[PDB]
Amino acid sequence: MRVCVIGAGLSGLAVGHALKERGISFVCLEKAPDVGGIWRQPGAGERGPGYRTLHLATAKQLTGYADFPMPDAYPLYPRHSQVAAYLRSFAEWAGLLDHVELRTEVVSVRQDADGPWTVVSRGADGAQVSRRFEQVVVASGHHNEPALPDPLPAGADSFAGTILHSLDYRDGGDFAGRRVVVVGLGASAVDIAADLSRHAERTLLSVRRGLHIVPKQLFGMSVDEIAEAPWWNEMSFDERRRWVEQALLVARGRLSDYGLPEPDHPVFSSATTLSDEILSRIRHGAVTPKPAIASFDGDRVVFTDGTSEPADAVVYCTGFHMTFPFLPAGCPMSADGSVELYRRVVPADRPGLYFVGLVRPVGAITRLVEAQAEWVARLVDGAAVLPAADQMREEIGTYLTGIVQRYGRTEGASIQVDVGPYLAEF
Ligand SMILES: Cc1cc2nc3c(=O)[nH]c(=O)nc-3n(C[C@H](O)[C@H](O)[C@H](O)COP(=O)(O)OP(=O)(O)OC[C@H]3O[C@@H](n4cnc5c(N)ncnc54)[C@H](O)[C@@H]3O)c2cc1C
Ligand SMILES: NC(=O)c1ccc[n+]([C@@H]2O[C@H](COP(=O)([O-])OP(=O)(O)OC[C@H]3O[C@@H](n4cnc5c(N)ncnc54)[C@H](OP(=O)(O)O)[C@@H]3O)[C@@H](O)[C@H]2O)c1
Ligand SMILES: CC(C)=CCc1ccc2c(C[C@H](N)C(=O)O)c[nH]c2c1
Repeated sequence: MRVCVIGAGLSGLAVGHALKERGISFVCLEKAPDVGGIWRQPGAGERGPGYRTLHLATAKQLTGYADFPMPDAYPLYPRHSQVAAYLRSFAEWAGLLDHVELRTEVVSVRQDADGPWTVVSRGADGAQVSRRFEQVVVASGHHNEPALPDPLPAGADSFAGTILHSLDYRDGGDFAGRRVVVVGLGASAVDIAADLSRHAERTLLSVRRGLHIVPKQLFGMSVDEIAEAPWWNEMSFDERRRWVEQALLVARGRLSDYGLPEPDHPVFSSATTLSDEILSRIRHGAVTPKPAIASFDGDRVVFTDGTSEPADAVVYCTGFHMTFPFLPAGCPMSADGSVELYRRVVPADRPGLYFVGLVRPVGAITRLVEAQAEWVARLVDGAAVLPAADQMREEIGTYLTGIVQRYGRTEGASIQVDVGPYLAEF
């Protein structure tokens, strides 16, 4: 009655925990058959951003809910199945499933002239129902629409094999004894390459720009555990930038020595894929570096340096787009399309709406959504207030004009945050 929470991933869950602790009535509508978000999908063969080999890249203690520790036998990087089974164990403990409508997908959301909102949801019977609520929190994710390159390289329609996106990938056992291209240097790209490097007769990583490849451990310490140590927070922003450069060199060496393009920017300048595996697959011959796909010649793939190779599939690890279709009116958007959310959560012109988890931090997202949830729980029953709308559009203007001095102009920088100072204001 009081709050519709869209989505039962890691964030929607932290939301209900906040509202329930406080006394607010709410429901959680999710389209999937259970709770968990993306972490439910590969353990169930469902089409999604993940794959049957995915693990956490962040330390378990820094990633679990601070009131519900993970099972002590979990390793530092649990498998996607361990994670999903843990997220349902919180919903059971914290007391929330009676509020959760599974297999119920939200289709429409519109603000009514008098203040409440009208949510239309389609369920399992493929049918429809309209409802009214006081407030609404969006917790749907930002990895839902895949971003293919525009355009495809010439001749893609006369290709012998299949062309697919990382969202369609599950296991390489489906590419056993075939020959595959992987497009991208992202988090999914190196993971799927390394998986295909043990099933396909031959795997190739096509790359157009260089990113800094970093292992998930320096001095036995996870990269995000290093982040919290005080001697790291003791160093300056140029001291630690080099501390890292020196260490990387000792651990892996230089990237052009593996056949890979040098990034055109120092560390922290928008580039870090984490992987314990990808370089060693290259030094073992299991994956071969290529330079950008230029045309589809029949059953072969022509690249930009003139080389060519027989291939039966191309898996595109090119990322995702941020879309909210149940919001007829466009979601937090500006002119150039930068996100405009006061403190990365609240719209300025739409009382009663909130977005949780639309933030990209360095490391675990959890303590960030926890603060977002706890604050929003006090803005719903009045224990918390907001600035006037003008004064709110100024904080946003300050956040944006200042993030161009760090990543310059691009597309997904508008939700980039520093875990340290962000959580200090909650
Ligand atoms: C490949 C990948 C690897 C990651 N690795 C890490 C990592 O190692 N460490 C880390 O800390 N973070 C990691 N993250 C980030 C973070 O853990 C995830 O974004 C996390 O799942 C956040 O969950 P969420 O609730 O924000 O969103 P989601 O997981 O997307 O959950 C949102 C839910 O909304 C539901 N939904 C969507 N639309 C509707 C609708 N219209 N009606 C009803 N329900 C709807 C979906 O079914 C989904 O369950 C990773 C992200 C990705 C994509
Ligand atoms: N858990 C983690 O470790 C982690 C880390 C960072 C982000 N994430 C989140 O999780 C998501 C999963 O990462 P991801 O690997 O799927 O996405 P990603 O990090 O955005 O990877 C995209 C890759 O595709 C390339 N690419 C994009 N458009 C291209 C084009 N038109 N032609 C050629 N190459 C192109 C990019 O190189 P270019 O630079 O040339 O575009 C880049 O190498 C990310 O989108 C992000 O939201 C997770
Ligand atoms: C050593 C140093 C350069 C590490 C830099 C770094 C490490 C991890 C991430 C992530 C992953 C996180 N799991 C998420 O996307 O939610 C996003 N950006 C990152 C930057």
